[PDB]
Amino acid sequence: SHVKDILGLINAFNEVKKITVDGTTPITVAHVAALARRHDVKVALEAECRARVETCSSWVQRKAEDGADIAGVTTGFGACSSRRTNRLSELQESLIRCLLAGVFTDELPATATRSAMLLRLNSFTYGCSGIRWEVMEALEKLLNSNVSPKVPLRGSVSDLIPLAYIAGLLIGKPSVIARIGDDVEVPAPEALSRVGLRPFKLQAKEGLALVNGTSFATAVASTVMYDANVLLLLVETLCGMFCEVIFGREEFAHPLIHKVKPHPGQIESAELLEWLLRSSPFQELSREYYSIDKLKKPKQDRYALRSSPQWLAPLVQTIRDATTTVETEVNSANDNPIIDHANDRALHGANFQGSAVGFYMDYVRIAVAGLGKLLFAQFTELMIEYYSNGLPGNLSLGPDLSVDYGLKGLDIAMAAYSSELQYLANPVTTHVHSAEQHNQDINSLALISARKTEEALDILKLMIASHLTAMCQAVDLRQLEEALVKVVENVVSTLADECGLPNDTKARLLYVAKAVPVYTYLESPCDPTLPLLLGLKQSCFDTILALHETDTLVDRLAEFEKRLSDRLENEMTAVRVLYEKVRIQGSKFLPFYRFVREELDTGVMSARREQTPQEDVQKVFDAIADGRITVPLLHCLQGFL
Amino acid sequence: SHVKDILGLINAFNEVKKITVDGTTPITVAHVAALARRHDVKVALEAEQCRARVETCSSWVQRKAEDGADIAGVTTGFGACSSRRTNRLSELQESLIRCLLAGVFTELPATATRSAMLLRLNSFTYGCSGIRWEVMEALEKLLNSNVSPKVPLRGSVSDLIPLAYIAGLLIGKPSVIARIGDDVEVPAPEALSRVGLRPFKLQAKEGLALVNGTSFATAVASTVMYDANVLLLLVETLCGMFCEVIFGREEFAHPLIHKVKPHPGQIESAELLEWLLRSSPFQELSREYYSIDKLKKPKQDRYALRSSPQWLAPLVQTIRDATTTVETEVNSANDNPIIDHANDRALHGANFQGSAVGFYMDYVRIAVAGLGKLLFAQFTELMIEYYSNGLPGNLSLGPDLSVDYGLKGLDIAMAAYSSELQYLANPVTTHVHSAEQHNQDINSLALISARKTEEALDILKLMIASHLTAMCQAVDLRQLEEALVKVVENVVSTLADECGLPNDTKARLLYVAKAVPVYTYLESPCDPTLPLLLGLKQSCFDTILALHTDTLVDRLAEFEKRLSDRLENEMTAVRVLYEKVRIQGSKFLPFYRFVREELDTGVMSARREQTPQEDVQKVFDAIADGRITVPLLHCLQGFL
Amino acid sequence: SHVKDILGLINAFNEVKKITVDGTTPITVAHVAALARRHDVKVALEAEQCRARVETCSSWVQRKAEDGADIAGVTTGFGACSSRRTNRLSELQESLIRCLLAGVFTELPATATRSAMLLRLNSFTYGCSGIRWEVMEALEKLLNSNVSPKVPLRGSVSDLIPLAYIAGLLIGKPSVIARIGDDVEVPAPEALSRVGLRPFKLQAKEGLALVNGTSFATAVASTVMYDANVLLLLVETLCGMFCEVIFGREEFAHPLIHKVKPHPGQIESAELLEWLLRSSPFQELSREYYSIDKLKKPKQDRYALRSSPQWLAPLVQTIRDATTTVETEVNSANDNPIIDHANDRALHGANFQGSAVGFYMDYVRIAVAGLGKLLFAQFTELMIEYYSNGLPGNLSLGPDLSVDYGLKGLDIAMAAYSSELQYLANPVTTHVHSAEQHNQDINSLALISARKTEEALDILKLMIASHLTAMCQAVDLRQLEEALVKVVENVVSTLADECGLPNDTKARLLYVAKAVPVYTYLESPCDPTLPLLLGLKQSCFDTILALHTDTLVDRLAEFEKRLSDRLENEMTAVRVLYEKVRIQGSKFLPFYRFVREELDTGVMSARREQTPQEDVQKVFDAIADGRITVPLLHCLQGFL
Ligand SMILES: *N[C@@H](c1ccccc1)C(F)(F)C(=O)O
Ligand SMILES: *N[C@@H](c1ccccc1)C(F)(F)C(=O)O
Ligand SMILES: *N[C@@H](c1ccccc1)C(F)(F)C(=O)O
Repeated sequence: SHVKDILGLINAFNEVKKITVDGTTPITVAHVAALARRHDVKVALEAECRARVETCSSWVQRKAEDGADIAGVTTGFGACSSRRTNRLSELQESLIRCLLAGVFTDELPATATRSAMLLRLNSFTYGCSGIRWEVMEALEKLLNSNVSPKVPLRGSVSDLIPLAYIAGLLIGKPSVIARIGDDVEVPAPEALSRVGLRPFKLQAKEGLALVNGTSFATAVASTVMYDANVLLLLVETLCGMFCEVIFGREEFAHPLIHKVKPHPGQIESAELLEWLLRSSPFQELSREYYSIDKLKKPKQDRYALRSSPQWLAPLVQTIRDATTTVETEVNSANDNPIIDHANDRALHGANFQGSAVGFYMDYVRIAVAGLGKLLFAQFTELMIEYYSNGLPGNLSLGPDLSVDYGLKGLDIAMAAYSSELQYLANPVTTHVHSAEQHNQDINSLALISARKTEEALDILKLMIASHLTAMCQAVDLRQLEEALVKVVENVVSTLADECGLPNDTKARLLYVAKAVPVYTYLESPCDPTLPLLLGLKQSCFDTILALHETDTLVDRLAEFEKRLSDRLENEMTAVRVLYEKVRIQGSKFLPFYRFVREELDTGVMSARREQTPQEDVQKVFDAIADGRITVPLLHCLQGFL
Repeated sequence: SHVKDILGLINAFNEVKKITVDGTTPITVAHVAALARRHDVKVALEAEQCRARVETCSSWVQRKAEDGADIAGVTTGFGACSSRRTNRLSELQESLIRCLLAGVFTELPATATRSAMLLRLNSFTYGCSGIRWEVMEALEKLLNSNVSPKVPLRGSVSDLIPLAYIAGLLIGKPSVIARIGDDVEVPAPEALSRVGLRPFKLQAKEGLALVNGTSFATAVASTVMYDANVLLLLVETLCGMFCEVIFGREEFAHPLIHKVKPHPGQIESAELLEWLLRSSPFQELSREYYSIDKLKKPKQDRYALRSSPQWLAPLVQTIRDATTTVETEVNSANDNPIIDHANDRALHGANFQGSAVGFYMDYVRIAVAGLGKLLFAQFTELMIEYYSNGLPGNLSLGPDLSVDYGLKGLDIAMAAYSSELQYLANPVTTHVHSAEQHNQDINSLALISARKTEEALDILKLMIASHLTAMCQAVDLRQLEEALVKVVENVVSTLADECGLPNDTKARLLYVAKAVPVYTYLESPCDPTLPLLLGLKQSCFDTILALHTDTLVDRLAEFEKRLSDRLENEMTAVRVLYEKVRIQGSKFLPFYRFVREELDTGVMSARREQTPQEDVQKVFDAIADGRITVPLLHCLQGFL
Repeated sequence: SHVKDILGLINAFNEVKKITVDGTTPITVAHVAALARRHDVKVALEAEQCRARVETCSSWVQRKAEDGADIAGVTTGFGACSSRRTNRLSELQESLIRCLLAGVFTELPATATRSAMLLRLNSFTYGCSGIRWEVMEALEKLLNSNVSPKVPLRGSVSDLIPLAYIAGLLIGKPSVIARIGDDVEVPAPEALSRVGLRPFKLQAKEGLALVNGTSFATAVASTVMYDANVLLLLVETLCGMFCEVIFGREEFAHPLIHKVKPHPGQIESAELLEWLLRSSPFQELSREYYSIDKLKKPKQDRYALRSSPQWLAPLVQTIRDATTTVETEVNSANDNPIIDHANDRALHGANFQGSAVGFYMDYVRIAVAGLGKLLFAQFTELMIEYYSNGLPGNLSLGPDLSVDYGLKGLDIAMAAYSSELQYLANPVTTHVHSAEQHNQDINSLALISARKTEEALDILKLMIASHLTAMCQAVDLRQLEEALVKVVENVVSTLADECGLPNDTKARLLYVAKAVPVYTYLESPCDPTLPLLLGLKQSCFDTILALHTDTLVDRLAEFEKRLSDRLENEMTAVRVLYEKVRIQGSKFLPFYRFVREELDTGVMSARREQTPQEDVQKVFDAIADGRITVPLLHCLQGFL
């Protein structure tokens, strides 16, 4: 299952200490994200591939000096390949001068730049580039010392310009500013000095080897894919939590439905959902709910739940397939020419072309928009009492609703999030311009597309934060609902006894107490115009007709109504105040609820809780953003398969 | 390789005579396309494999419904109205169809409608729907007799409305119009009567079972995917023909380049291209071209060729992966509720949701726009003399270029095609509205997206037809080029002898004859301002300096004189002969022969009265109708 | 107001008999639409006005060209080939047409082609083109004889290729096919023969003059803009009908709201709605409805109604501004070079560039998607009982809702329509490719854009047809609702008397009869679990408490029981009578009368055999063919 694979990715991300870089061991997107996000993670360039790098650089320098005809080595660049030259080093310097052509408006973050440095280093290990081993050592040292050039955001059609800043750092260009850690910014020569390095003088092919790759597009794509995997699993998992709070019917996940429409992501998402819901105490409450006035309640849930495995299917498949493609790029010799020293030739192709990554970034962004739409639809149902099977509008606890609009602010924001996400999911690859003196008449735009997919995932994180916050609110509301109905049942049962009401009467009144949704009268339980009293009055008329001594019965019914308005509200208030100052304990989602409520220190939202929706959602968003959210996720999924 | 898989689809499409429909044998996109496109193809619904499970299921449903089992859309209302119950089993199903006959004629083609009928029939064979066997037999007979309802284009969010027209035909609704073949349209009851059927009276679940599927989206997606596979292979293949006519360097396809960046589609497209170009006689002309004035010509080709395997990789993978997804949908019980009669349950889910198809239709449309951009970039290079390595601008033969703008009209149209294609490739699935009393708060829009991808492929067909036409033109221009240079060399060599020029002078003049691109002076070979005489004059001045006289000057003046007597006539003669060879040893011979001989065309010029339209129409028609697969399969004979 | 301007356009469309083409009188979008759609409308080319300047100009060009003047595309090659000079004046023009007959049939409708012919003729009247007057006479004759070439859909980046087919017809190219009326297709030479014309022999500049224009993009844009104006006014107007049936509060249109946020389209749409709603019998019912249980009902309407003027503002302004721009293009010399014969120069520019039209087609398509979203929002509200203030879900009459899903099918199609419309409204102009040997490195794509906006308007027409059909259903439901509540009140009143209930009891019971929405219990009025009996039970218990006996209880039990004697029977009788009033005093009467009486429809239900398709088709056809303007103009009589 993809679920196992994604669990493996999260474990790899957490557990890795050293990234082995050797030209044979694959680097995964979890490795890239770990390097970028955990500075205790170190690169270990393992020589055992040094010999082949050396053979390659020796071949290049010798052949170039002998006058071999090799594009971008003894010839001009791009559309200028007709021009030949024996000025081997000057050719390489002229390239970097030409490409230091970005403008600061905004910049690629250090996370992306360090990731790109890793990916360039990795490419060099295959022994096809002709770069000196010493330059590779320097990259390893820069990576492990938290040094990176400041790189302008735009200019790549995929990654000459941004890679030129890494080259600029290595050759000690004074105009190139380098970061060391979070605040220090110094010119390149002093950055090199601070970490015990000296500037390189570029030899044959070395300028081109440094800039002629897909490292920035693929770096961003790697963290994008790591995040898309984690957030996909989170969304699939939270569909079960939605089913719990909305009073869904877990049958939507039945294996036979999916066996007969066997898209792999459809089968796998449902398999997870069936397992999450199998022993659910909330599904027990759901069954009890639909057995009361069965024929007045929907037979099936709305699509945002019942259709979730069908919806998720292409999203799972897209994200998993795109992960394979990005990792193939990470572990490639993206460079040109490709030096085949074993056969004494330089091969002229286009491995710098980032089209595999670019197209898949467009697809993943559409899939991400699909995930956001699922979240938006679920959230919408949860906010509307007509669709939420007993929950109050806006998940407002009240009881005074005139001064408690609940999660209405979050609801409005969810629409804004989904709307921007759908806009972002238009493709970038459809916008190919004929570029660079018409030499680059197809080009991938892969870094641009990866950047837009990253922006989409940022919005998805916000939507997940909100949805999880709303579902924790709904857990509290469902627990309080159960406690409140029992209080109402007990008060009605005991007052029927006290007032000496007949059994026909007692049975009718208890039915009303069980059947009427408590959140419809919580605001003023003894209001004669609200559903509890309306139900009770209807039943009182019916019992009088059924039993038709009349005057003594009426006497006792009037007394019942009097004592109800003296005690009911007080008992309902007490249980609520107690709750503010259980089913979730038996649920697979207990780790999420516990994390949000206890670990992040939050509570049921109301006019009495002084923290803002911002303050609460911020805590959840921060935990999604920094990866702490994977702890409850892995706890929740323990034992699955 | 995907190449063998696609060849397999093509052979299946052409070879199938009967489509077996039995609940276990898979239907591929080739089977769907063959049914749609070849009326000789018949459906064979196999009773022995599946009648028993179908009958068990319908009996179960009718018995449970009559006993008051609570089953959504069977004893309850539809969609947002599932909370209402009823024992009016038939009337409930009638009311559904009445409600859904809601399209407007401002239609879906018969190909798509018959494909959808096939797909609905297939869904029923899994024994989860509750429909009667007799209705399935009626669908088979309608399919085999070329009877299908006229269906409105729009209304589906994925396929209640369009499927209701098939239901409408089955129950003999007078407002539903049915085609019988190409020439007859009659009301539904008359159609049933003409093929010996009577209208069905809907039983429990049967109206819902007929409409609650993904049949139209998946029907369109199936022919879309068949076409996308064929056109993909054609585009990949034609990258090799482009290399041949543009004077490319075949090294771009070297397997080591792709071994070190091993996207499967990159490896596999390069593998095909290496094989197509191996020992090519055109690649031999290319080598010679780059050996002449070597240091003044590009070391590498432009991206439209050199970067082609890298570009193709995601496009190959998208199209092959979408094919798998669409075929899983074709072979699924797309219906709800799903009847597990063996365990006495009606299972409530959403197999009517066409999301797997819809999302993949969005992706394929992006991939098709990628294929179009590749074609546009190659065609652009081919039209511009600065980028075509000796070819004339617009592939104009002339010789009089003032009255021959060649393929400039096709070039303009290629920009228009690519532009519209890029626009079409925006996603449909990003436009989900919360629909049907907010019950359908996610919905796939799969049929809309499939229709847009279908529109995109129509345009790609146009682009391939033009590109292939242009490359046949370029084949003729390269062959004429080789013949012309030999004539110029012969005339120069024999006039050098005749005029008694030194061996030094003879050699210099022959180099110019070899080096100057003939298309730069074909218009007026002896014009002193054009590159032939310009090179000759330069060489004549140098030779006077190297030998320094009065008689040498006399002889060189006699050479120039005699050149203007002889050269143009001999060049005209060889061109005229050509209009009234390397391609014979090229793997692309079957394409050139198909376009020139079988479709009856010729090198384009002011002397050929057929318009670019007339020539491209023939090629486009052969792409549209499948004839193009013959030269394609011939071309690839022996590959792997 | 833009309202008066649109009424002006409609009147012109209907009343024009002859289009005057004279080089000074403007042609509007109503004129283009009328020529395209009304064949009795004839072109009148006026010689006295512009023949002299035409003849002066064609004489200047022929003389200058024959004398060797250097003029692009006249004595030089075309586009990227302008450096090539020639004295082959006629053959240069022939070579252009040959090169541009490059479209493929996979076609533009005759309406668009004939509109394009009108527009090319118009451009020629400015006397800047050099075309012969006789060619202009031939276009007038072809137009008036209903002869037009068959033109391929694609190939223009804006309109050389499609215009080449008009040129092909005029010069009698055999490969060009011509329509004569609805039924006849012949080769171009026979078409000319039948109208007494002979093939033209192109003189200097004339091939270019025929093709170097924006005629097709602008022809499509003209009918698009005419339709956008009519449909805009229809949507605005129908917002008032929506208010009436939804029980809106007309105060949203109050002039002060819009004076303080004075976007011209906001003020003018609100001004119309204020006037439409001012003496409304439905707004009277609305106010009565909100006076009953006032504090339990919304203070404000939802945005689809209350925010309509603010929403409409940019859409009105976009559509009106685009009309101006399109008309400027219709009335322009879109040609190149521009001959200034009076100053003896040929001016080299780019008036063939259709960028003004292209960009505005993108904007209008965005505005059309805005209008579609407004209709979708209103339709959605109307289908959902929680949002419709007493109307039944799906506007189902029932009474048995288990077999009446009302307009659910139409609701689903409205989501499908809006979804596709939002997708279409992505821009085309963002997809400029560098075209035609990189000569056309900016190009407008105006025809492609115009075509997409036309497709969006087709969808908007379907949405308006559905929305108007739904609102007529709602009118019937509101009128029936008022009649039904009166029946319930009378039954309750008389039974309360007959059972000898106290006056206080009678008054409480009557309040329930008035306050409970009748559509919540119409299905089974005496059902003890539905809201009528629930309210009566509560009231009966409260009476017992208030007066706290055995005779009171006996009489209350009799009241309840006798309710099932008469109530359902009288409610059935009044409904059945209705099936076989407020709208008579409403400004929307003409629409209701048009849909019900003129189109022959009725309140939708399980008893009415017509399908939703059959009903919506009639409304759609009337929108499409312009009949809908009759009730629109009647509705608006007396406005300002
Ligand atoms: N990627 C190409 C390039 C183009 C412009 C400037 C620098 C480099 C390349 F020419 F170097 C190549 O390897 O194809
Ligand atoms: N697909 C659903 C439907 C909705 C509206 C009209 C007809 C059918 C369904 F309700 F039938 C379902 O199976 O969920
Ligand atoms: N619009 C130009 C053109 C380009 C290619 C073929 C025909 C015409 C033009 F060159 F004619 C011009 O007027 O700029």
